Amino acid sequence: DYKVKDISLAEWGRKAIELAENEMPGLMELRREYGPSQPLKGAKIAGCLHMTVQTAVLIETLKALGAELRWSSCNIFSTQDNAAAAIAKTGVPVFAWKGETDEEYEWCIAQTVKGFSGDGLPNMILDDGGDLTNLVIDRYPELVPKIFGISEETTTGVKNLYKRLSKGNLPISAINVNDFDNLYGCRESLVDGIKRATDVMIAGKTCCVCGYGDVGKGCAAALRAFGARVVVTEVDPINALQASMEGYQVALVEDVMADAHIFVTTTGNDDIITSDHFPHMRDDAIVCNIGHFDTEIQVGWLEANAKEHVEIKPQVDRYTMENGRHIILLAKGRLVNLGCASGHPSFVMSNSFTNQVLAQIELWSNRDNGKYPRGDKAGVFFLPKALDEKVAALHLAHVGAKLTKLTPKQAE
Amino acid sequence: DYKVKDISLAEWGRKAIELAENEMPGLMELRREYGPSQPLKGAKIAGCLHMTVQTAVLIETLKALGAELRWSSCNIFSTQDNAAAAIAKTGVPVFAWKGETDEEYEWCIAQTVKGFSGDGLPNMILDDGGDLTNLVIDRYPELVPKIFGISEETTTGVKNLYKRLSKGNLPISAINVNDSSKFDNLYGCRESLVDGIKRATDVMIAGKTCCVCGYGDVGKGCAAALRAFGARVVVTEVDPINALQASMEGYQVALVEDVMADAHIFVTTTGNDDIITSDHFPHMRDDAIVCNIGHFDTEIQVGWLEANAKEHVEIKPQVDRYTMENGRHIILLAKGRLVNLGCASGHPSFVMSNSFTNQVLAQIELWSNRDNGKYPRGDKAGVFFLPKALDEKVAALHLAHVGAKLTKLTPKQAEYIN
Amino acid sequence: DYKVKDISLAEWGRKAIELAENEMPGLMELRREYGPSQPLKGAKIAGCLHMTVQTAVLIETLKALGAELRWSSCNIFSTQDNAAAAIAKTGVPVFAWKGETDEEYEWCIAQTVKGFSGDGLPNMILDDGGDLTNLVIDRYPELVPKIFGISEETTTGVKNLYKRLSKGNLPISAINVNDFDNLYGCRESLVDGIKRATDVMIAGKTCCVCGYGDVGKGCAAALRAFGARVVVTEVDPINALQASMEGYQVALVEDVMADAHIFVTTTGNDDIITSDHFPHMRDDAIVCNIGHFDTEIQVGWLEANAKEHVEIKPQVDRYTMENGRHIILLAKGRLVNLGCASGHPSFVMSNSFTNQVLAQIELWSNRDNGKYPRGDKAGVFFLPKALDEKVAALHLAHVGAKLTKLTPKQAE
Amino acid sequence: DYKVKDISLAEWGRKAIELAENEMPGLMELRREYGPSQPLKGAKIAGCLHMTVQTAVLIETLKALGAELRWSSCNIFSTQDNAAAAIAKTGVPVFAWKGETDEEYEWCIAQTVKGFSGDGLPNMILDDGGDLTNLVIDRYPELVPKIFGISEETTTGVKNLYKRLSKGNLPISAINVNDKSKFDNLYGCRESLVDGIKRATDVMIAGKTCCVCGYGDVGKGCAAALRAFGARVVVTEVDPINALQASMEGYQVALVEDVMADAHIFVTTTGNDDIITSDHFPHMRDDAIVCNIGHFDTEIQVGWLEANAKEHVEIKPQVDRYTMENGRHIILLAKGRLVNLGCASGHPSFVMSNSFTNQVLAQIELWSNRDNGKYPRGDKAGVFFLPKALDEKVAALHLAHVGAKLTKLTPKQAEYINCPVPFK
Ligand SMILES: NC(=O)c1ccc[n+]([C@@H]2O[C@H](COP(=O)([O-])OP(=O)(O)OC[C@H]3O[C@@H](n4cnc5c(N)ncnc54)[C@H](O)[C@@H]3O)[C@@H](O)[C@H]2O)c1
Ligand SMILES: NC(=O)c1ccc[n+]([C@@H]2O[C@H](COP(=O)([O-])OP(=O)(O)OC[C@H]3O[C@@H](n4cnc5c(N)ncnc54)[C@H](O)[C@@H]3O)[C@@H](O)[C@H]2O)c1
Ligand SMILES: NC(=O)c1ccc[n+]([C@@H]2O[C@H](COP(=O)([O-])OP(=O)(O)OC[C@H]3O[C@@H](n4cnc5c(N)ncnc54)[C@H](O)[C@@H]3O)[C@@H](O)[C@H]2O)c1
Ligand SMILES: NC(=O)c1ccc[n+]([C@@H]2O[C@H](COP(=O)([O-])OP(=O)(O)OC[C@H]3O[C@@H](n4cnc5c(N)ncnc54)[C@H](O)[C@@H]3O)[C@@H](O)[C@H]2O)c1
Ligand SMILES: Nc1ncnc2c1ncn2[C@@H]1O[C@H](CO)[C@@H](O)[C@H]1O
Ligand SMILES: Nc1ncnc2c1ncn2[C@@H]1O[C@H](CO)[C@@H](O)[C@H]1O
Ligand SMILES: Nc1ncnc2c1ncn2[C@@H]1O[C@H](CO)[C@@H](O)[C@H]1O
Ligand SMILES: Nc1ncnc2c1ncn2[C@@H]1O[C@H](CO)[C@@H](O)[C@H]1O
Repeated sequence: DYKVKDISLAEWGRKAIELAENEMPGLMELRREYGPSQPLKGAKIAGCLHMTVQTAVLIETLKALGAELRWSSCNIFSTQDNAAAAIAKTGVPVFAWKGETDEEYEWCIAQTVKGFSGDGLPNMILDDGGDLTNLVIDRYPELVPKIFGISEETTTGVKNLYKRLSKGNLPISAINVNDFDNLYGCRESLVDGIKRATDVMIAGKTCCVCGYGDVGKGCAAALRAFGARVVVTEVDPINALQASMEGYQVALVEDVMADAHIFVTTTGNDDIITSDHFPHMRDDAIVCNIGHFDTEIQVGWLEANAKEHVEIKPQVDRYTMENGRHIILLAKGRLVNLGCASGHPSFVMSNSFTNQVLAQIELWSNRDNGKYPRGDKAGVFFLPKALDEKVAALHLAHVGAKLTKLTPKQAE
Repeated sequence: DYKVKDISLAEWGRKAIELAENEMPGLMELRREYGPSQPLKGAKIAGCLHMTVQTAVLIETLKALGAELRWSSCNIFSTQDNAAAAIAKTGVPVFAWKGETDEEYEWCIAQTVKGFSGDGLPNMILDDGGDLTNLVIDRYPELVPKIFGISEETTTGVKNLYKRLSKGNLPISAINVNDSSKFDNLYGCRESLVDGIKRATDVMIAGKTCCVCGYGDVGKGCAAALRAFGARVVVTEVDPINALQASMEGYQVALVEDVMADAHIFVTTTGNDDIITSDHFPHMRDDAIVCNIGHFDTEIQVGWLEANAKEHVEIKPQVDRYTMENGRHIILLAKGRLVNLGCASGHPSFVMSNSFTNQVLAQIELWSNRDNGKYPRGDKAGVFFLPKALDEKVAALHLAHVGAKLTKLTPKQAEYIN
Repeated sequence: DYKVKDISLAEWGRKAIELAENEMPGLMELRREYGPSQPLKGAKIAGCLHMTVQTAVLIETLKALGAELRWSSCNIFSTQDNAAAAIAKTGVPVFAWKGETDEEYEWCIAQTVKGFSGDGLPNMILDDGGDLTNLVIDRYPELVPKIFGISEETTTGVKNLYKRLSKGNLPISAINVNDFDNLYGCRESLVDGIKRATDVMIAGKTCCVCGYGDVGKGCAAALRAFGARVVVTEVDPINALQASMEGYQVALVEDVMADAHIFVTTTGNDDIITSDHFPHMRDDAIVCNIGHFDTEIQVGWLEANAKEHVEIKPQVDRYTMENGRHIILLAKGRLVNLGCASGHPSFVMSNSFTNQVLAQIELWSNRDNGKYPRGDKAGVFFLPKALDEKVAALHLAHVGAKLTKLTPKQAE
Repeated sequence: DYKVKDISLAEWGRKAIELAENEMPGLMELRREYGPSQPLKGAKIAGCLHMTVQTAVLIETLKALGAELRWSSCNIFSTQDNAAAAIAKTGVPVFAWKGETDEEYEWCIAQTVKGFSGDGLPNMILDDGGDLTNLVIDRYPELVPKIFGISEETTTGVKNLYKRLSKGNLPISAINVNDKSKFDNLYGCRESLVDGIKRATDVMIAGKTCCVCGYGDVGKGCAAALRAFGARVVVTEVDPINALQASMEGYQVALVEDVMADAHIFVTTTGNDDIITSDHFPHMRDDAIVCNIGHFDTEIQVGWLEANAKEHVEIKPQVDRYTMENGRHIILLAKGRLVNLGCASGHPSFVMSNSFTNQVLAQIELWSNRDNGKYPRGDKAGVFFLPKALDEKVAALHLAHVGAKLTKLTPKQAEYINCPVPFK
């Protein structure tokens, strides 16, 4: 009752998972604190989130708290096969491998919304990006009354929730967990992706980072840390001013398309790098995306219009254009940190995932309350604000950070 | 109808103000856009904010939109005398000079609460730190019902608004301009902290160990500034979120006791009392530098220090050297008053343009909604943020200066971003 | 007449090499400029230097100029098997694979000092770290008078040359090529190696960087950029003062050994991380070396005293001590950038490799006029200072750097 | 026997000097170690070096070691009047004030070249820029045979010596102290560049575009300073090596004319003339700030700016605003003279301690070897560096102040580096 690339990678995955646990004290602490009470006993969680070593620790936290889970990846190139095998070996139903086709992707999510114990139906959703949420609401309406809550990981997913809400298409309440982890995360995993794919030198290069939210900020800091000159693009005046204040030129993509060695899309929006840009790119320009959906880059156009295509090695594709110059595309435009490397490290993921677990507890344990209503009163909510202090404190010992104590006088 | 140190500094103040104007396109654009409609005609603003070159651009912006003003500074050591004189010369009543006594300070704020046209009473408050807000509510109860609104500049001022509200002591509605700090507080301090320390002491930053107390936007800027020059910064915090942030930024997070013997420089940024104490001074290395950049000097136990030192020498104004029983020295900046304004010129005018543009839009907002119950007087009185569309407006006004070019969304892109 | 791991990796290695050529304008310009004149015709170069994609470009540059070459790697873990294969395929004798044993390592170097055309002997040495130099001098006395020069890449190798000279044991003249590129290289490749090995988060960590020469400076800057707190150790007061001026605490290994998450040795010296340190290290502390020799870390002691060992994957080993805690060792203490990632990237390797080619021309072409004496008068020399300018100039267009012209009046 | 602005600034001067002392352990330790033996007893030193608080500590170190000194500043706008006053009040002949005229500047130097005990003549030169060196050689040839050595502080002065030498015009031997430069220049400018700009103008660095011309140690420090505060720096260079370094550090390398219309701030650091010219001023954006941190003001064509501006306003001393014919303004700092010293206090004490400690060791070295020909007078004269091992000695003196703990090599480790228990 699983489908993965190679069950024999399980032993390697288990060792890697053991290393991540030691980097994920938030998750390990929730097991110690909540294990005895089993606050997720009864929960049947359909999960759609990149099947990584980090996610494996999230799954075993939810399981240790009593949940039953069925799992798939939310991207065709993000699964870490050793992690998926490590989880599959333990008997958790998981349907994930690195390098899925579109139809295999859709097949995998569908395996997670049936096959549980009892009537075989999920009662909880854990998503990021919003593919499992959209699949259930739009293609399993009979499931909709069965689901007590959604927890959502990422900006793109959160925007999908409000999109649905505004026009009466959200029948299940959600907890927004996405709302600087993604700044610090991309600060280390963007260049990891790029280097594993190309080994290219960052120092001395001109780079074009499109967008300057938390993800752009982190990407821009990462490249600049290594001696790249970063040019930023933005549609928002607030973020553009912040980029200038941080020492970056803010320009149009067209202003730099002929000089940039590297292009990185962070917008969460479509058609950022287009047919109007590719013909003008310098020889062997590197093109990649770190936004949730690959459509930030017109990959379709690029493949259809190149005179020649060579695969350097998986997720590194080199295209020869009519003009004779080359373009290097990473992970076919899919999120480059997970596509070409390992995504965000454990320590930062511990923050986000500790909230994921808390969001699942909060929705499950209030399923009959009208606190998170189903149907027409359904909304999008935040975790109670005291939990942000809870999560943060759980990570201080690991870094040796020692907190000062207010005196009675100071508190008041 | 004013009191400043020296009216002859007016011409120099005027030239500095003209340079500031060129660095404050937000304020200069408000004059262009709103001059015609005189939206503040009838407003009588009592202002209590550091009387600097930057504040003069603010005053003359409010004046150009039709307001009547009386002004004081919100700190005894923050006034720039040339800017105060330039304003006095124009006929705006201003009561401010660098180096006021506590009594002169209180006198100055009292001058802003009378002497207008008509009944002579203010109808609006623009405040920084809350001294004038407290003065009106606590000492002028007859005046309270004539004040249509407060705009507050700073974090501690905002903290004071909520504390008041929670005790049933806030009868006037306020707009929170500090949180409308992402900019003012971080970018501002990142440049003005070391400027203050340098003008005061000429000390090298590289090689030093610095203790930065607190890690909000103010502490983040300060720490970034000392770090950039090659200092090793140790951060202290009571809040786990902020402490994790500091550690993610490469800083050791520790107690003041952990570094008190090693730190060349101590900077308090908490907005709280008793950060650097009697428990700390006796253990500091020779010529350790102590300063504060939070709103009130009581972050440092200045009183205890002055009382317990064996000798005191004034190196130059706002730079004081204390010899302890140790035989060792401590250098104190601006008697613990905000060091950037006390020893240098505070935040540069570019970033002040952001906070002051907001300040003006807030006075406009509160003033024009006079008869609305949108900003209730009496029992329903609250703290409000500026309407959110204005944050984009303000940012946009500062982009041309920096040569920042915005991308235009296509119709399809615009549809699917809203 | 070669020995590599897998010849079928050649096609992949060739694509990698083609991408590197584009990032190495120095070497490609030498081919264009010196191709016609064949300045190395007759030279028979025994080469001992990390068999990487970058080195493959160097090998082909030397061959394009007329050299005959036989190659080995100067480290058991640094070879990139795709690069070794692509070179082997062309018919250049190379004896290198990732994961050599010591006997295999020695055998590989033996293969490069015999088997050329004519009498089968080399007449030129290209070295990285001194091993090939030491082999010829100490174990091949008959060969010594046949070698017309040595060029040496690295600090450790340069110190070995001056040591030999001072004892009268240098019978062959050398060009010191080592003498910032190591700073820029390590700043990008130290973290690349740590991350490919462990996927650990850098932000929030305490790191102990031993040594503050160009390598240490780059390592510290890398770790600091990702938000680590770096403590530096030094024996030289000049380097120690620089580290303080750059914002780093300078302390002893024993001052931080209990708290450091990562240890990085950069000294070029032995016994930096010892039996006096391992037992006090926190759980899952990461220990790695980026200096030329592994003996900076007491790996033999660690392995002999660990109560448990687990290979997480090749070149990542976790040791359980008697105290119950774990130590993570990267590449068995061998240079971590090369052993766990790909080493310095192409662009920066182009600087020193352009100089290697030039040193080799210089030595070879002046082999008879006594400019570089053999025997008693042998010395260590530098390239003429005007070549430093020429090499740098070849790399400016790639980064879009526009040089200002002095006016005639400014020149004087 | 002195000429300063205002002897009543002596009290302030002295307090500041005492604080500087605490920041200058190199000089303070040399006082302690060489005091008893009086190595400079007999030395008569003509000094020409910015008359700052830092220099005062240097002066008093030299006197504490037995020297007679006569001092002038090496720049018109760099004297700190409180420091000069404190020095004069001790009875050391000093001729220096902030804001000297050219004529007064030369007069000041002339006063240092006579008036000692005995025949009233100097036998040593401590220089910064080469002005005093050039006066003695070109204008006092009867004095050349009397001078036992020159110690030179700065890059420009060192260029001046090599230039002289190559034309047979160096008859006194010099110690190159500048090559110090790894420290003084980079770390010093990194803090003092922006200090000068801000004291002058209070301008925000964040968000600005800056043109930094040259990328030697000074340009590197100036670029790092501006970038730290969030400015975007464009670097200009004539040397491919430096240009590649700037590029590997994340800076665009371009021509002045590529960024002259966009730049808010211009900083010249080349040590060369005619960097910012009549070709640039007319295209500058409104209130562009132009300054120089290189030794001579002629990097910027100030003569031209002043003669061609339609309006001039002195904002305050050393801050001058010019209205061009196009109606736009240009803000010039310290009339193009070194901005860190001209508009602020120069490099801070701690870093000057390294440079000045070398200065003292250079004077001891030249003086104590005067009758043995190690440093030849006459046609055999040349430029030398300090003994190699003094570098480590100087650096080690400054480690305690910053709390840096040195690792001690074991005997086995010293064998391997092949060094004593000098290192590099
Ligand atoms: N790969 C990862 O590990 C990772 C991590 C977090 C988030 N994400 C995804 O990355 C994306 C960005 O996340 P975020 O939190 O920064 O979102 P964000 O919305 O805060 O940032 C996007 C920014 O892009 C700007 N933008 C939109 N269209 C643009 C265009 N036409 N040109 C230039 N700028 C444009 C917007 O103004 C906005 O400031 C989202 O899709 C999110 O789901 C990925
Ligand atoms: N000088 C200026 O130009 C300037 C500019 C902006 C704000 N301010 C003032 O600076 C102060 C701080 O502003 P902010 O926006 O950063 O406020 P903030 O509330 O966001 O930051 C203060 C931080 O200090 C911490 N803290 C509180 N007590 C502490 C203690 N005893 N020890 C260690 N940490 C402690 C809190 O956790 C908090 O993170 C306020 O007084 C504000 O008005 C001054
Ligand atoms: N892995 C790579 O890609 C790479 C690149 C260049 C150089 N290297 C090698 O790295 C090593 C360092 O190179 P470098 O150029 O920085 O040389 P370096 O000699 O300039 O730096 C070594 C530093 O370590 C210090 N040191 C020596 N022993 C010490 C000890 N016991 N404790 C603390 N500090 C000590 C020295 O004082 C010196 O400052 C050499 O072995 C060199 O060949 C490796
Ligand atoms: N103000 C101070 O405290 C201070 C401190 C140290 C040195 N200095 C002075 O600063 C100047 C520079 O010192 P440095 O040590 O950096 O010298 P340097 O010679 O090492 O650097 C100057 C750089 O400028 C470049 N350059 C020359 N002409 C150029 C031009 N036309 N356009 C662009 N680049 C050009 C050169 O290639 C060189 O790299 C000297 O005059 C020195 O004496 C001042
Ligand atoms: N290593 C990882 N494992 C699982 N999810 C990750 C990892 N790195 C990033 N992500 C998540 O992917 C989401 C975008 O799809 C981001 O919000 C981010 O949290
Ligand atoms: N130059 C300045 N002029 C006026 N107000 C300033 C200046 N610099 C800082 N401030 C304000 O002082 C407040 C703290 O009292 C901060 O909110 C900050 O905005
Ligand atoms: N990718 C690489 N290919 C070949 N040599 C490298 C590479 N990266 C680093 N090196 C060299 O290894 C030497 C240390 O033995 C360093 O001086 C460095 O130049
Ligand atoms: N505070 C200072 N006192 C004296 N000289 C200084 C000071 N700051 C910089 N300088 C020197 O000015 C010389 C250039 O004229 C530089 O070599 C620099 O060392």
